[PDB]
This record gives sequence, structure tokens and C-alpha cells, in this order.
Amino acid sequence: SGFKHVSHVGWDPQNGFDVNNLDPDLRSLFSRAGISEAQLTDAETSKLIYDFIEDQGGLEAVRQEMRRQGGSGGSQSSEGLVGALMHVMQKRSRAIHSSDEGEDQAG
Ligand SMILES: CN(C)C[C@H](O)Cn1c2ccc(Br)cc2c2cc(Br)ccc21
Repeated sequence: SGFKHVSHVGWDPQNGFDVNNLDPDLRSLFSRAGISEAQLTDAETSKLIYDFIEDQGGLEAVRQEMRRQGGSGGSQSSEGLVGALMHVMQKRSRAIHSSDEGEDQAG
């Protein structure tokens, strides 16, 4: 499997998440799913989560959607769009520390 390269993307395999300049809309898109700077301030998770802003069609590409699916925040239904990002984090939540499993030291 794989994905098709895109020059119109904002994220790249280097920096990660630009919280300092994170789009307002996108900002709430995270706080709603249950994600903090801790998950965005990690080059390891920054990519693991990019599968969302990447698959969704695009961060700015989502703004045009958020405008249709809702209004200006508030507190009306947390699902829809955000409910998906919650499932993407579950994948990492299920993993405790199996990736780094293999003790060789004795004593
Ligand atoms: C349609 N796809 C292929 C294009 C990009 O994969 C979509 N995309 C963005 C577009 C604009 C900005 Br600004 C930020 C992002 C972004 C951030 C993360 Br993390 C993951 C995917 C992201």
C-alpha cells in the first residue's frame, strides 16, 4: 500500500505540528477529539496523526467542511469529524510498549 505525494500539503516529514501557528478551526478539531500539545509536539506522533489531516482531505481543506458541519464552536455534538480522530488515537492507546519489547540484559 501507500499514498500519493502532494505538494499542496502543509505538513512535512520534518517539523510536525505547527501549534504556534495552528489554524483556529483545526485547533478545535483536536481539543474536541481529545488531543493536546503533547501528542502534537512529538515527531513520532506528529506523523501518526497526520493520517487524519492527510486523509480528511487537508487541514485547510477541512475548514471548508467545518463551516458546513457546525457554526462557531460552542458545545453542540462533539462527534462528526472529531469522532474519527478519536479512533486514530486508539491505535496508539492500545500499544503500551510492545514496539520496544526485547530485553537482552541479564542481572
Ligand atoms: C490531501 N493530502 C494528501 C494533503 C495533506 O496530507 C493534508 N494535510 C495538510 C494540508 C494543509 C496544512 Br496547513 C496542514 C496539513 C496536514 C497536517 C497533518 Br499532521 C497531516 C496531513 C495534512
